[PDB]
Amino acid sequence: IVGGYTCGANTVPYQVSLNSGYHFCGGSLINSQWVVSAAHCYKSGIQVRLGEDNINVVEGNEQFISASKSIVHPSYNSNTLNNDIMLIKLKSAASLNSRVASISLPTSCASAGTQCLISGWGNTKSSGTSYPDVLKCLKAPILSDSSCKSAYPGQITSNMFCAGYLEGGKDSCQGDSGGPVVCSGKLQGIVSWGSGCAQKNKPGVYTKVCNYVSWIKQTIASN
Ligand SMILES: NC(=[NH2+])c1ccc2[nH]c(-c3cc([C@@H](CC(=O)[O-])C(=O)[O-])cc(Br)c3[O-])nc2c1
Ligand SMILES: [Ca+2]
Repeated sequence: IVGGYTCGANTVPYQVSLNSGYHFCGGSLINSQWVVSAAHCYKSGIQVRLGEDNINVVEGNEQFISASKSIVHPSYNSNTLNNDIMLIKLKSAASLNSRVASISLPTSCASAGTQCLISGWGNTKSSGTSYPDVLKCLKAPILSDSSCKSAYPGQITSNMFCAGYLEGGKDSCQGDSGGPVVCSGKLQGIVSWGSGCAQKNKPGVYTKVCNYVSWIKQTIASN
C-alpha cells in the first residue's frame, strides 16, 4: 500500500496473509473455513496466516492453517486478468473471535464514489520495493466506469472496477494482490492489477466481487 497508514493490530480481522515461506499475497476470510483471494496468487504449498499484524514476528493472535484446496475461477484468463478470483478451503476451521472474523459478501454492487478500505503488506514505494512488517490501510473511492475505461482503454471488463486517486500517491501495489476492498462492511473488491503503483492517471483495478456471489456460494456449497 503506497500512501496509506498503519492499520493498528487486528483492526482488519478478516485480512489474511498467504505464505509460502514468505508473504506473497493477501486474502479475505469469508467463513471459518474459506478465504477469497485472486487467481493470479495461486500456487501450491500455501499456508494461510490469520490474526496477523507484524508478519515477521509471532506476537500472539496468529493462527497458521494450511490450505486443503485452492479453486481458481474456471474462466480466469491470465492474460487479461478477467475473473481474477480464487477460493481457498482451509485444512481446519479457524477459531473466530474479535481478532479473527469473516467479512460479508455484498448483496448489491457498490457505486462510484463509495469510499472503501484497502489493506495489505504490499510494497509502500511506487519506485522501488519497501515491504512493511505491519499491515497498512488506505481509504479509496470507487471511480466511475468512464474514468476507469479512460485510464485503461480496452482492458477493463465488466468484472473489474477502478478505485483510487488519479492524482497518484495513494494506491495498492504488488504484495497487496488478493486482498480486500471493503465498502460499508461488505467485501466489494479483490486487489488485482494496475500500471505501476500510485502513478498519476493509473488507478488500481479490482475484481468486482458482486458479480461472483452466486459462484462463491455454489462452489462452497459443493466442496
Ligand atoms: N497499482 C496497483 N493497484 C497494483 C495492484 C496489484 C499489483 N500487483 C502487481 C504486481 C506486479 C508484478 C511485477 C513483477 C516484479 O517486479 O516482481 C510485474 O509487473 O509483473 C508481479 C505481480 Br504477481 C504483481 O501482482 N502490481 C500491482 C499494482
Ligand atoms: Ca506476527
